[PDB]
Amino acid sequence: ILGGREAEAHARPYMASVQLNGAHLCGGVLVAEQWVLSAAHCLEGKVQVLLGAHSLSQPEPSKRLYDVLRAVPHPDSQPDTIDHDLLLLQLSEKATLGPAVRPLPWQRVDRDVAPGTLCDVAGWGIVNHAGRRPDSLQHVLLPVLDRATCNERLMCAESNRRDSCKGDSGGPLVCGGVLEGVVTSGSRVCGNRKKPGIYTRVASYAAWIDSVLASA
Ligand SMILES: NC(=O)n1cc(NC(=O)N2C[C@@H](N)C[C@H]2C(=O)Nc2cccc(OC(F)(F)F)c2)c2ccccc21
Repeated sequence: ILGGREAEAHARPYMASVQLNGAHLCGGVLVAEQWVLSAAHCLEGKVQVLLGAHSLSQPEPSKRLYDVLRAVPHPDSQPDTIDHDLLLLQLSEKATLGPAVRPLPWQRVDRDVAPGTLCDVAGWGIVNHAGRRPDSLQHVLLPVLDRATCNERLMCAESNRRDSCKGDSGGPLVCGGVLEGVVTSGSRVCGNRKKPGIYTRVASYAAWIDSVLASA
């Protein structure tokens, strides 16, 4: 997260760090007791998911690390596109739930967010162009763009200096308390106004998300 601030500790209890070789790789959103929604290029080795965290390195009682029983890339995802860029990760067991660890509801109605609406994106992504990695969860509020400016399964938000960036991929874009977007995982210039943030619209994939939650 560029131009954001440190989030309040555990105030976003759905936030997951998707980790490889014990290091934060991507963001995730807890969408059910046993499932974390991230993006597809995060999977691309041994995948783990950290729930209940604010600090990636410090002790916190609500911190739990989980292995992954199954990883489910969207089937139309390809390694060179940002199309269909979602990944469902099934935790080794049900998340121990509580005030720090709790699923966020997700948009099932396929209707765009109103342009100009400020939405919240959070991550342990880089916080400047030198690649500084934050120990603690960051976030920022961002204005959703009209589709004509962004130029149907994608949405854009303002990238004027405030932005999602590397290591925020797979994280949440949340509007009026509901998950609307997942940070795409493709390389892009960050914090340039003429090059908006891109996010996958979960409402577009409502049938696939239910199907995967339903084969459990
Ligand atoms: N949505 C975005 O703007 N973006 C989404 C991107 N994709 C990723 O971040 N990916 C895809 C895959 N390799 C996985 C991920 C990744 O690179 N994670 C990563 C790599 C090194 C360190 C790291 O931790 C920290 F962020 F630096 F804290 C995270 C990305 C990369 C560069 C610039 C922008 C980017």
